[PDB]
This record gives sequence, C-alpha cells and structure tokens, in this order.
Amino acid sequence: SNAIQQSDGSMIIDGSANLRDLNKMFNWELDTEDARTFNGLILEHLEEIPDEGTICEIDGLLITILEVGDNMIKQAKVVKL
Repeated sequence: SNAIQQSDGSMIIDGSANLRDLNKMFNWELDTEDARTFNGLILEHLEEIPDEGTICEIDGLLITILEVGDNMIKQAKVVKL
C-alpha cells in the first residue's frame, strides 16, 4: 500500500492500508479489533458506501474520501485531530 505526504501536511492513504502498519508508522490510534484495513475500518463505521467528497471523523483522524471503486474506499486524505 502507498501513502503520500502532501505539501500541506495531510496524508493520502490507500484503502488497502493495513491498520496495524498505519498505527506503528504514524503513531495513530486506529481501532484494530475488528477491521484489518483502512477501507474496512471506514466501511464498518458507515451505514452506506460513502460518496467521494465525504468528510468524516474516525479514531482521531479527519478523513476525506477521495476515490471509491468497487464499493471499496480506494484513496482517502487524512489529517490528525
């Protein structure tokens, strides 16, 4: 999985990103109990496959959905809360 730091400090993360990997690398505190990937975490929280452009808060992160495909989150922008 790829993750790109933006000039403004935000991160663009792939939906496929492994939650435990993200936590260890960025010192985030994503819940790893039930989901394995960033996509999984977002889907478990939403009661509908979210549109691109959706902004949500999960586990200390402010997340903007950038790309959705095959009913999975492909890319999201992330800022720390």
